[PDB]
Amino acid sequence: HMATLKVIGVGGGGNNAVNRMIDHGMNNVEFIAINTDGQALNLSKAESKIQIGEKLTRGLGAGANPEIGKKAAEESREQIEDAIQGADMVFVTSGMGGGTGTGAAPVVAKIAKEMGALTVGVVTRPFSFEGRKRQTQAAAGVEAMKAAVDTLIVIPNDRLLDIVDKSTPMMEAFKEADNVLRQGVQGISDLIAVSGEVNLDFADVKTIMSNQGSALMGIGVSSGENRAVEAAKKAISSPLLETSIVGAQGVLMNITGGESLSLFEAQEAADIVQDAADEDVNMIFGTVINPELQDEIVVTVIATGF
Ligand SMILES: C[C@@H](Oc1ccc(F)c(C(N)=O)c1F)c1nc(-c2ccc(C(F)(F)F)cc2)c(Br)o1
Ligand SMILES: Nc1nc2c(ncn2[C@@H]2O[C@H](COP(=O)(O)OP(=O)(O)O)[C@@H](O)[C@H]2O)c(=O)[nH]1
Ligand SMILES: [Ca+2]
Repeated sequence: HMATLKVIGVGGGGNNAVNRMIDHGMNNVEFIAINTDGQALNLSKAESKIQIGEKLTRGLGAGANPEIGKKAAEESREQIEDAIQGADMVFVTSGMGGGTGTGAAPVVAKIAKEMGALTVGVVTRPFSFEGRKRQTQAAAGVEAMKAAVDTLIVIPNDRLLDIVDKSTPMMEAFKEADNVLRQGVQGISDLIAVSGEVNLDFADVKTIMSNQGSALMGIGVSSGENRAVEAAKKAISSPLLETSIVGAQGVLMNITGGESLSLFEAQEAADIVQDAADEDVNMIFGTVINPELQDEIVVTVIATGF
């Protein structure tokens, strides 16, 4: 078994995220670009492009109307089905609060779910500076997404205002939000490709992520003294995500280190994650020894079930 991964951008923000992943290059991942706006879609370098709702919008965007996004996706349901064929895991990325993403992303997610793919949404909420209407439309989108996916990761754009200085370019801030999806997809790619000393596979991912709701995901990297505790604390901190680890009922956790990775430090790291989660957490723990590493360790966590 080698899980087929597809990453689907829906609407402007979603396609912005996909374009940055295409720019980096991600081997053994299929990228799909979905939009109402034909002009925007023509500029995408995704190898699979679906212009949705041409009869409805005449090739324009949805004008921030989620009903138009929804009806566009429904018009083009068969083309979406065709593009998703063969997927074992689908990431649907979209900015909530507009028209295309808000309306179409839940339709796309439900199609993926009903084809049997493990369906993960990674979505943003609008900045408060965009106003109450955008925020209310986005909230309805988030709820529709939660109903349609297996697991949802939500990034409030306001959290970007906590990690910038007064001069940080807008595009640099956007790259930070993008990195959540990109590093997530990279983690799954590594999990499916590499054989761990304590091995985790795609069935473990499904146990933790299938038919859940909101999730915390994070990665922590440290070296030197107290590296295990530091990396584990960083992994569970995830300042861009609205979901916290507190009370998590399911956890998939991996530790990657060099030959020096000690049993004592593995316990330290796992205890940090455990102490935060629910008393009866279903925790699946993995370990990889990468001999090319020296003093670095990397802790990766996804936490579900709240
Ligand atoms: C770092 C990677 O895990 C591994 C990589 C490489 C491996 F060899 C092994 C292993 N122990 O077999 C392993 F668990 C990983 N990826 C993830 C992960 C990544 C992304 C998500 C998602 F889908 F975005 F939410 C969920 C989980 C986790 Br927890 O751990
Ligand atoms: N973080 C981030 N948020 C974005 C980006 N583009 C758009 N957004 C957010 O996504 C929301 C919807 O915009 P957009 O996706 O362009 O609308 P749609 O094409 O109608 O789905 C906006 O209100 C913003 O909050 C982006 O590149 N990065
Ligand atoms: Ca593995």
